[PDB]
Amino acid sequence: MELKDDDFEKISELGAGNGGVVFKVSHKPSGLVMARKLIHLEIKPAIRNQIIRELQVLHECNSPYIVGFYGAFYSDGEISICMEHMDGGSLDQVLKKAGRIPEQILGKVSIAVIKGLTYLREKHKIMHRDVKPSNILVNSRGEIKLCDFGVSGQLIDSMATRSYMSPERLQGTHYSVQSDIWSMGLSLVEMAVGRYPIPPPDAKELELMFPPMAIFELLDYIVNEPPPKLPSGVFSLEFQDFVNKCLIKNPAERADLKQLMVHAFIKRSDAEEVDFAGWLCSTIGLN
Ligand SMILES: Nc1ncnc2c1ncn2[C@@H]1O[C@H](COP(=O)(O)OP(=O)(O)OP(=O)(O)O)[C@@H](O)[C@H]1O
Ligand SMILES: O=C(NOC[C@H](O)CO)c1ccc(F)c(F)c1Nc1ccc(I)cc1F
Ligand SMILES: [Mg+2]
Repeated sequence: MELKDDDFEKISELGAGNGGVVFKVSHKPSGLVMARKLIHLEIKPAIRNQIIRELQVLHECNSPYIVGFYGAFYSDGEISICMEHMDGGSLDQVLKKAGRIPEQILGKVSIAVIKGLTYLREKHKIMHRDVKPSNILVNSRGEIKLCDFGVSGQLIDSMATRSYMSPERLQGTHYSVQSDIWSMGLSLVEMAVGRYPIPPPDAKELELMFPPMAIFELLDYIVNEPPPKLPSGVFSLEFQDFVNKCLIKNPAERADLKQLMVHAFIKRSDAEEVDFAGWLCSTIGLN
């Protein structure tokens, strides 16, 4: 779509991350309601246009598992990324309201994430690079979609508490789409237990549900300690095994997207009848 600053009317604020703010907006010429992300950057015209050009690939993304893109442009010190408005927000904010997300929901999320990453790899040769609950969006039609993947290397460079980065990435060695699987595994543990799971919950913390760690200490924990795991009574063995295969520290032994698609947890989840829309609407108070 052709998009420019004066096309838009602000409706409300959707949220803010470290270096961006997202607004629900009306696109007057089309009538479309969008989510417009504004990334404030101080960069010269050559860099701005390289970011915008790199983002044009997003017009080619078309999947039920990937948030739709309408367009990108630069205005007043900010790159705008206009995308599909997801009325359920992110799984991060869903997690806050829900406390914990149950296994059968997380099964539908797992399927959507695997298929989204498969689509990005197979059709666009893109790894995601930033899988985490805040980058998985949901809506009241019960859809689950990935956003904020690294289509633009220049946007990544111009922008550079919780870390979702795999051991291999944190140690500065080789990484691939396998590092996204790690991020998914960790995201799933977080949502399953209701807390970012590094360091592991002990005895009395698991009891209640069923000092914080500095960034350098956290990173060295991820690289050197055994991977997080689900508690073993409350979740099915298939779910525990699924998460375990995602969180293998050696990326060559960690399951890949093709193996996950065929995992027992995934086969079972795919056959289950889960009214996700109904669950979502009542947990966050939508219509
Ligand atoms: N397309 C969308 N529809 C609805 N809400 C959205 C959409 N895109 C983003 N949001 C909301 O806007 C908020 C800010 O998003 P943003 O990507 O800037 O930050 P983040 O992913 O939460 O954090 P970080 O900066 O740590 O990566 C998110 O919490 C998300 O809930
Ligand atoms: O927005 C991104 N993530 O970071 C969030 C910041 O922390 C804002 O606070 C981001 C980073 C690199 C890149 F290449 C992109 F295309 C990004 N955005 C992005 C990608 C796909 C869709 I569909 C919609 C989008 F917006
Ligand atoms: Mg985000």
